[PDB]
Amino acid sequence: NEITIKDIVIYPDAYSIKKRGEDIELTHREFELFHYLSKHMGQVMTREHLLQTVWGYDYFGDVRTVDVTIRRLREKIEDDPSHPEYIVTRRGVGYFLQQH
Repeated sequence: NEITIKDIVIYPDAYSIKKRGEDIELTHREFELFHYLSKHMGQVMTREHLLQTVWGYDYFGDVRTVDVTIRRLREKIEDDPSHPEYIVTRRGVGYFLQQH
């Protein structure tokens, strides 16, 4: 069931989100990553952890695929992706979902 963070509402059944009431097109993988983060609000996740968790344990592609997906998520959901208010980098560690 549905999870609210600031302007954004997550609909796990629908694999989609709305921000200020408006649909944002997310890929399955983008949604799964954002949804995973949102189940663990304010906890820093390493790229390696996010890779195996969201891409699956058999997935050994380059770990930068996590960074590429987070960038796409930021472009889609952030008012200003250079100052993210949802998905925040902890430098040299990982990413987390920054709740209010």
